Amino acid sequence: HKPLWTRDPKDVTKEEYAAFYKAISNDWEDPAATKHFSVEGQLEFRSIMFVPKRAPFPNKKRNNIKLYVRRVFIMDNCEDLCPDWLGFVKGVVDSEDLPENLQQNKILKVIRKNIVKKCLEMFDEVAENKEDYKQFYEQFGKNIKLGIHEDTANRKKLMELLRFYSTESGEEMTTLKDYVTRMKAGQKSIYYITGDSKKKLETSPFIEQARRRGLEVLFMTEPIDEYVMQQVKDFEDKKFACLTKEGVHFEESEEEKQQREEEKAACEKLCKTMKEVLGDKVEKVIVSERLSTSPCILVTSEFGWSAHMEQIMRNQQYMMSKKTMELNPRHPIIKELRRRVGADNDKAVKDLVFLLFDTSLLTSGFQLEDPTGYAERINRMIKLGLS
Amino acid sequence: HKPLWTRDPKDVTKEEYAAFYKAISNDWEDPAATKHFSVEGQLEFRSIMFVPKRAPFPNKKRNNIKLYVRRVFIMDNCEDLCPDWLGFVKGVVDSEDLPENLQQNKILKVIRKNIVKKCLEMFDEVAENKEDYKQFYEQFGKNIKLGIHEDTANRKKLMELLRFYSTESGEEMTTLKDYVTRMKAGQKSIYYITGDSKKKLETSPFIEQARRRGLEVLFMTEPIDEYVMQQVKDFEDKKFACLTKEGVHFEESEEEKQQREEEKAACEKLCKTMKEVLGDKVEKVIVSERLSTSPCILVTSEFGWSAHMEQIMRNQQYMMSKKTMELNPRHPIIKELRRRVGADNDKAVKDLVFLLFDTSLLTSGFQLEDPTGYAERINRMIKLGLS
Amino acid sequence: HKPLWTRDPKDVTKEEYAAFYKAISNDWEDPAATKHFSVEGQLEFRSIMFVPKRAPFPNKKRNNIKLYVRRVFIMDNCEDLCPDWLGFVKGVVDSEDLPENLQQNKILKVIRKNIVKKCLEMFDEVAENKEDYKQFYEQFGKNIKLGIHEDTANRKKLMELLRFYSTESGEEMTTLKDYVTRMKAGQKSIYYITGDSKKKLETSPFIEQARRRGLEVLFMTEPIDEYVMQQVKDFEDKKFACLTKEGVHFEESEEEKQQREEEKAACEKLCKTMKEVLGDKVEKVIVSERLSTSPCILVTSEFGWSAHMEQIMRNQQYMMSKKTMELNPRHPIIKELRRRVGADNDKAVKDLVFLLFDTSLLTSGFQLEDPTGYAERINRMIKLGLS
Amino acid sequence: HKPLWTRDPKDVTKEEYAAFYKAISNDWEDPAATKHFSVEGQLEFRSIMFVPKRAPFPNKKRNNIKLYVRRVFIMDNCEDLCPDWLGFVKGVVDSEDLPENLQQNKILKVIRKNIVKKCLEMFDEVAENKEDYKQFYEQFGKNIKLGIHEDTANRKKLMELLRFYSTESGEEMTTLKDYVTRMKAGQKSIYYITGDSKKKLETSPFIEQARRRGLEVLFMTEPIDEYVMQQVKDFEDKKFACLTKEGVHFEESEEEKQQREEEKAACEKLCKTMKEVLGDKVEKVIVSERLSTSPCILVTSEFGWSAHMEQIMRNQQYMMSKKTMELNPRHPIIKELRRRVGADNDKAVKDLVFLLFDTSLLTSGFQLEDPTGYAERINRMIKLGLS
Amino acid sequence: HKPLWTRDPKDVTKEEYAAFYKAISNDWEDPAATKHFSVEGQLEFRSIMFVPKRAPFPNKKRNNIKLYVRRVFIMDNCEDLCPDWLGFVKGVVDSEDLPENLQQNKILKVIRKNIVKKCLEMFDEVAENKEDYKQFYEQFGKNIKLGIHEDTANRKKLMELLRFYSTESGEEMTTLKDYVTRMKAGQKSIYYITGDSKKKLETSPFIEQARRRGLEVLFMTEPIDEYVMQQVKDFEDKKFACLTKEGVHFEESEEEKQQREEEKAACEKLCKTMKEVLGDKVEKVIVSERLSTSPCILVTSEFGWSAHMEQIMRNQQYMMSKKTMELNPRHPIIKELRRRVGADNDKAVKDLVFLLFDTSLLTSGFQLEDPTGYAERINRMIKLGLS
Repeated sequence: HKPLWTRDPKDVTKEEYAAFYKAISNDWEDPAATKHFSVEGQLEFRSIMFVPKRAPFPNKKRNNIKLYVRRVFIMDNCEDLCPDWLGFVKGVVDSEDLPENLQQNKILKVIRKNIVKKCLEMFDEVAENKEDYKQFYEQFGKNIKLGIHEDTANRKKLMELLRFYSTESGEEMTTLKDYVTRMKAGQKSIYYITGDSKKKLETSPFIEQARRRGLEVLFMTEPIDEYVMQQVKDFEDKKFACLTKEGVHFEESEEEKQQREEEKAACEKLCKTMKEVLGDKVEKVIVSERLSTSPCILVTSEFGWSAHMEQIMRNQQYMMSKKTMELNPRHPIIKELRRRVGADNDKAVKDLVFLLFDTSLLTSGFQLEDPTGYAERINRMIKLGLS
Repeated sequence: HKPLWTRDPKDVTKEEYAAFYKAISNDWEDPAATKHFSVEGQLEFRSIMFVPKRAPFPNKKRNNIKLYVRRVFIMDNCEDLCPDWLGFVKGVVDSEDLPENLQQNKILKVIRKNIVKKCLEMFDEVAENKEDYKQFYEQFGKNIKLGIHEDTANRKKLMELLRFYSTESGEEMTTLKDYVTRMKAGQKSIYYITGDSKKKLETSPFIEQARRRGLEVLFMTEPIDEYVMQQVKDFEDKKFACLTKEGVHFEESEEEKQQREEEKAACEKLCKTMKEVLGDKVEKVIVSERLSTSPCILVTSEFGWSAHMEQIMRNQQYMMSKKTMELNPRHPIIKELRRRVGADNDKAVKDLVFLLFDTSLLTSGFQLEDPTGYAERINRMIKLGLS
Repeated sequence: HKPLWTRDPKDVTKEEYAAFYKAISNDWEDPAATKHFSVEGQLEFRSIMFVPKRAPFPNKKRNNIKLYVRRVFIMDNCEDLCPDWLGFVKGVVDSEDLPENLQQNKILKVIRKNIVKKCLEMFDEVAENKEDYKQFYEQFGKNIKLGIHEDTANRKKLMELLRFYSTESGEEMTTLKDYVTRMKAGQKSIYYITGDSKKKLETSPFIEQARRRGLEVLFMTEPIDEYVMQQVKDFEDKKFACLTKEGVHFEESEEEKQQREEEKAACEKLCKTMKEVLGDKVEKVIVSERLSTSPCILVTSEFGWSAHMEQIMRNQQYMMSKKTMELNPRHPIIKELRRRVGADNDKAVKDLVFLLFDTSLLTSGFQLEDPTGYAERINRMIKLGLS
Repeated sequence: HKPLWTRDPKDVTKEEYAAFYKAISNDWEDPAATKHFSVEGQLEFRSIMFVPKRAPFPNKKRNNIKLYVRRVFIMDNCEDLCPDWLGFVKGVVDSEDLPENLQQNKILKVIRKNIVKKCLEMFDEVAENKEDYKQFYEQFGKNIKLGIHEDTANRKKLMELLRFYSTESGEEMTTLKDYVTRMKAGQKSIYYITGDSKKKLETSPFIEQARRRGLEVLFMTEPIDEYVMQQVKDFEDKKFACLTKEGVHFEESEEEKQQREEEKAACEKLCKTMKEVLGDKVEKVIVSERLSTSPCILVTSEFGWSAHMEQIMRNQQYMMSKKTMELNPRHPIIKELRRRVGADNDKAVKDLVFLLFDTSLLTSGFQLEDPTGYAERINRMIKLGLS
Repeated sequence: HKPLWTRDPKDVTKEEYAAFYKAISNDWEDPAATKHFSVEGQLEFRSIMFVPKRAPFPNKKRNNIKLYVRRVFIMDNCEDLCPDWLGFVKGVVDSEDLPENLQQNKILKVIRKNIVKKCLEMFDEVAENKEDYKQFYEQFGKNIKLGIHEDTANRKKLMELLRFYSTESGEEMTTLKDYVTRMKAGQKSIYYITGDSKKKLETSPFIEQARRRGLEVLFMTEPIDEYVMQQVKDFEDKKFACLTKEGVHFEESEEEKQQREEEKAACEKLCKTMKEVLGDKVEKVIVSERLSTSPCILVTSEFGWSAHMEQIMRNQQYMMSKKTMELNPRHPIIKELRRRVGADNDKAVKDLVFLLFDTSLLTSGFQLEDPTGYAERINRMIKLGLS
């Protein structure tokens, strides 16, 4: 009898792989996936890598990979074998030629490179089955995203393992490749928004005009998505564009251009009034091109933290964005304010402006610092309606 | 030269205590407080305990207390010396008679008892100076509260170390003893509410009628306060009463009783309508006795999780309370709804009810699951006012 | 394939339980007993607990119980799962809802409570078979007794697991329940004595009059029994009474009362002489009611350490009892001394008194500090007999 | 500034040594003794060794000696530096030429050899002051004795560090050298006995005839003395002779020889009777040459465990000795038995024999298995005397 | 089911031994050899020891042997069970009577003694098969040699496990016993040389005259052989003699004696000249008796480091030998120099002497410090030949 990793992978049964996985870990479930491989040439080694069904839980070095040299056990703690983001993989390495400090490092690097390559290969194998991938990605999506934040070397492969709900995907997640395949002729950006939940993101005001124009928007639901989007600027030559931020332009018709410029001018006074009324609470007030059904939204700066990122941070300094209010120039409420300002009906305008602002915090993904102050405006607004 | 703990405490200087504290810990600051004591009689030992200026940060046993027997070092890991909630204290114990398993346990218990006693004594010494206590309590308030949750033996002493802002304390915290001293003649309960911040709690709708009646309310701002209030039912013979919960009654005049009963009946139809309109979203709708200026609030059940507790949990099962809506029968909005229901003006009532409900979530300390749905009602309500 | 603990216990074979026990411990023997259970409701978890056939052997936390959350391994070191006295149990816990510090503690407590409950259930199952219990109790009797010394919550169940030889049990141990069933009509106390061995205890002078009266006496042979008897005052409403101590009275007839009082008075002079002769070596000399065949014994104080406890301590301060000498007023030797004192034949009385004292140390469970001094009296006593 | 060990020892003050001792250990007392030395030639190193005032308290290697190579810290765990019995010494080693496995071992051995040499030198320095040695030896006597049990290389030096009370030393301990100086002309053996305490040993029956003859006897009071006396047969060419064992002869006159032989024959019948009466309880009964004042003793075999050793073992197989009874042929009791046997007055002889036997257990350093059986004989013996 | 070690060894299958070996180690290969034994008498224990197929790889104690007492696991770290040189053996010990410090040490020693005995027995069993031994010895030859360097107690058995190529063994290794069997009538020494490789040693100049005389020479190829030969002076009463050192004499005929003495005198002038020419580079120049075909060699001192040992050390002080040049008095080159010196053709002699010296460094197992200086002499020597 001989170690399992030294056998021909076509001769090992699923049950043998499973029992060996259990022997080398604390898991009592069968592994979700297995990759048994060998590397020949400059370096020679053999290896079995496993993906568990479930994601695993200071002074402790990571011990997911047992190290053997020429079939002799060395240690279970060799961190250099495997990057932190792959820490969930359990396996063995048996190296024929590990041996003074730098020769060893070169060998460890080459081994790491190949382990990553083969793990990526394995995840791509899992992805052939939709249901299996769904379950892998629920457990290890965070890990792939971590890999993107640091393993610039495998960017494309890692990016292709990502999944996201979108405005076009329905009750299933889509891939970035398929998002790109569905892109319209002159579409330059891949649009996304971040937030707490799909339910909330799918009724988001930020995507109103994108929907009408046929621009698919990706929903990014995970705290980590925020950091990934800081490091990653594009994919298959298309830029990411966040629809909760300044700096996002839709592709416009020459006719559309003029329509927007004409609407901008008509709202200049209203914009300036709302700014003056709101003081330091916003950086500015401008005419939106993102809204259809909503009167206004609060948008974050191009380079700073988003609303969603901000509240992840408050819950858990010079990076948090000032807010920009954007107005729907076609919305009835906005139209009425423009006229009441055009004739400034001045008292009521203030109340209305703060009410729109405070409500925009709620819809734009911010918390209200002062809910009873806000309640007071709601109550006054209701009193009006009632009599 | 001899160990510092074996000297007469009246002969040791602050600088000697400080250098010894630094030698036995990783802190490079002077300790905030020092307690050097000895126990005689059944057991004999000597000890120096220190409180640090700042609160300290799986397989590791706690090592805040070095153990010596007859001046000989034994271990730094003897957990039995000191309960977990005192883990922040650094010190030494030198026992003359530690020695087979049970004789040792008895001795360890008696030593623990005395360490707790003397640490409590020390905190009470720190409390003589307001500014020093302010700083101790900011760091170790959590620890005292933890002690209350488990050290039933020292309840009173621990309870007397607590501090809270209240409706009467101003920009300073008060004690429970002083709260009790300020209590009105027939006052039975110690009133409190929990929440995110003092700023928010001081404008809370839950305390409107308590203020008018001269009932002081304590503001409890810390996640842990929630658990303390589960274990602790009273203090100096007065019950705690949470003003965000059902089951709280103010002491009433016979005249006040009748006034409330008469107001209850007049709102029965409105209450039943609002229930029918709201369906499963509330357990019931009733007439409040807590409100003065606000139209309504959402209150939690007597035995279940509070609003504040709930959102600590969502962020971090059969314990989360159903909500009860309470109405201010004297509030203009409520009066108008009563009449519009008394004559049911039926369409608009629904909108108004959900609007009041959703706003109550905001003021009663809950999150909105659906902010764009809520925005839609706000917008419709505004449209009414504008025309 | 799935973890064994997640299967229906009625479907797992003894061999499966055995192999799993071996996989999670260092034992290569089958477990003596197995308890596979689940808890539903507030908390949900599943668990397998094992009792080994043999009792197992500073910086090391106890690792008898592996912890899993939702089938994912967490740690093997979670001490909160299981009290120290159950440290011999090997098992796994798989919790569906372990998750910030206090919510976790509550869950850990509830889990501990249930583990203790189910282990106690298991020991009670083992007890259905006499031979199996005999073997369990030989290994883990010390553990049950430790549990009694600290787990006040499970007093009755733990007390019912105890076994002791008694004056009525023969070559088998009895239970406390059966002792109580055999108690005479007006019997108030459960009588016991402690000592080195059954052989020695069954010929003990302390039980002479108890035997004649039909009062069963329990023999307590283990060092730990001493501590258990300090904490535990009674069982099924009957007090424990130590027959090696002062403070023990048999239930007497009105006729028996008078007989004892009359015998007391007749021995007052002898008692006072023996005291005067013995000086500080005893607290007092009194007439016994415990003796039948022996002339005298040494008895320990009601609240202090017993003879047996004392010698456990010397071998391994203000707790060790002064001795009280009790005399058999009907014994020939005592009768002769009473007359020789009544007429004080004064020289020989001294020798006789110390001889009785030193011999009483031997029979009452004390060591002789001065065996050659004692030999000298024996030799002088022999010389008399020989001529 | 430079490491203290690299300074000239004549230039370092007691206070510098003390502070450095405290820095490298957990002791807060000044060291009792200091040895700062260097080795030159084949190997070069420097070292400071300390003896603490008090004796210090599985996976942990011993860390009493810090290791430096060329002033660079290596480890504190190098066990090879210092034998286990010197584990109480705290110090540093700074080696100029530690560097593949065997060259290092040679160097470690030579270093160990020199450390032992210099520690032995230091203990011999402490011994110049009687009071200081008294205190060292109370703490570390066990260590020197351990060294003798294994460090055959330093036998003489270690043997000269030993101290013992003796029949001639008074309230002070003596040395082996001085014992040898006091030996009589033709004295071949160094006599000793072992036991619980000096008080008991000084009234021991085993030494009665040794006292009269002017043979000094050493009192060995410590459990470890038993093992030392197993390994060590002699000192300065004189054998050790245990006076509690068979195989010990005093030097006799030709006249003394005949006297003993004549007494042997006269007691042959008594000896054989006592054997027959005692059965398996003794190996034999013989005439003693050790007794003067006592009638008899129990002696242990030449090669087996002594009485004292036996009871150390029972408290904590084929090594425990059968007992031999030796009789004082000149003792009145023995004389009377000889005559009563010479005429066998047969009933009473049995009682007397067992009484002498059981009493001999007490004086010869054994426990009584059956104290109430023994009490019964005492009582019967007393009854005789009383009438 | 019961632990494997408690079964009768004749009843356990190879597969059971293999699976148990894998369970207790990190090896996934079957063990190379197994020894399952028990010891009865004074001590009682049972044990299984394994030899792995391959040799295994600071704060870590050695854990090759699991310790059980009465079937209960104690620790895997008990170093006292097994000497460091046997550290490669994996096994279990189950002791019936391990239990205060010294009784335990005695038991541990006796256990160690028996483990070594049985491991030695096992290696001797492996040696029955040539191919199996070849493979064992390639892995663990270093270990046996380490054992010889320290386990003086098992010298003969360990020495018999050694294997070496020799001038007579061919492509196979021989044993020391067989070397001794092949020794000539009056042969006193066992001859050896050390060096880098068999290939190099078999063409060594040091063995030229030994071959002609029929004296077998052992080739010692391993760094450790150097240390073994320092500690071990002989085997089956024959001394080891190193042929690279001074102090080695062949057994000579009376006729051979005279022949050598006559050749010595004739070369005295040449020897003295070469010394004068070479200065401090050699200790002396003498006539060799070891050479046949070579003109000269460099030999090391009797007590110091050899050439091979020296270069092990340089690569990895007062121990490194000065060199002695020995000349072949019958070699043509030496003859010509003798005549050119006899007539001193003085210029060329110097060049020739250094050339012979530098070349001798190469053949005698030393490195050249100055290869371009040496190249210059080679070039000048070539220039002569070419013209």
